[PDB]
Amino acid sequence: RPTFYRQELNKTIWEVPERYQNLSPVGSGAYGSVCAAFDTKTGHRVAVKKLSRPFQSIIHAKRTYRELRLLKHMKHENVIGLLDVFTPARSLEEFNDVYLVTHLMGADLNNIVKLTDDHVQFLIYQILRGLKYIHSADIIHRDLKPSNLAVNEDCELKILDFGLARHTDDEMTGYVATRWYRAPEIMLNWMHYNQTVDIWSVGCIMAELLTGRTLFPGTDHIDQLKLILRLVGTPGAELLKKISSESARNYIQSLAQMPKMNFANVFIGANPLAVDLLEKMLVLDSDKRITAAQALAHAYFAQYHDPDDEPVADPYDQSFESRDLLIDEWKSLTYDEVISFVPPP
Ligand SMILES: CN1C(=O)C[C@H](C(C)(C)C)N1O
Ligand SMILES: [Cl-]
Ligand SMILES: [Cl-]
Ligand SMILES: [Cl-]
Ligand SMILES: [Cl-]
Ligand SMILES: [Cl-]
Ligand SMILES: [Mg+2]
Repeated sequence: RPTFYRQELNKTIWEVPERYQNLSPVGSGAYGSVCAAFDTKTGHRVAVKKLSRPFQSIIHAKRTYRELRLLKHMKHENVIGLLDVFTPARSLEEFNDVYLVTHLMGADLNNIVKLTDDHVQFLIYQILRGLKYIHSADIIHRDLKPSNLAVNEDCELKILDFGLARHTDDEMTGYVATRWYRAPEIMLNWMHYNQTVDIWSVGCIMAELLTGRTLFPGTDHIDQLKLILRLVGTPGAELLKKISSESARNYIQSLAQMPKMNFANVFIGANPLAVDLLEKMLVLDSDKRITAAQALAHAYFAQYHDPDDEPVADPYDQSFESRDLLIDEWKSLTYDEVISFVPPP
């Protein structure tokens, strides 16, 4: 066990191993507080996150276990990895606090956008390489957007901030970036969704890198649907049958029919290969969208594609997701995963 020291950082007691020095507050959501620090053991600048109320309810206790399982599995150049996880507790009996350690990242894709064709190829290639890995483990990200994609000092892109099923009705309301990158089937609850929702989000991000403008900046759910159908066309009888929601189906049929627009006349002056890839990502019927593995082999990425250096994940057991347990059982499973952690090479 390392030695721990205590300090107060903005109304909060932080108890951390001596290796972590120069702690300074960076931010706080409602799921925890984050400090920047220097890790003297590795020489990395790191983000230390202290979870808030990790075991306060069955829903929260399971969310904590879900986030630690996910971060411990992800071992890929284009995905955030777990550098460390610790608790000052010496036993399960006194376990209350969980701290997660990851690489401090540089500029996100909002900061980058706010670019040549060569830069767009390079950045979308890395997102797709990381998504081929995530999807191979049957994980859906569910929240891809520019603020969840950042590059380090060497311009290596990493996917962060996986959807832990955490978004509130309020957070998705109105003129908000939290909704602009979502597939219509998840935005309006049309049907059981799958990993295809992440490729819709990649199409929206790629469009915004090419034009410097949000593709579907809707003022609310219905305004954003009208922007979407004006570009890709209203649904045919084949997709309407797959909308299992009867009243969602009824509303779509109230809209005047519109054809798919010419993407060369929308993305004026873009590489014709970029236009072709956008037409394959931005398809209303999710069964028909291009997959990450198929997109890596598209001619737009000829300069970067190497099928011997696009790895897949180890198998990932998510049987816990359908298990019903008490708060103290989720808390014991979480404690076991904290004490068994082995740091990267
Ligand atoms: C370090 N780095 C960035 O932050 C973006 C930049 C571009 C590929 C956009 C040029 N890359 O080199
Ligand atoms: Cl230490
Ligand atoms: Cl990492
Ligand atoms: Cl504790
Ligand atoms: Cl964003
Ligand atoms: Cl597993
Ligand atoms: Mg985020």
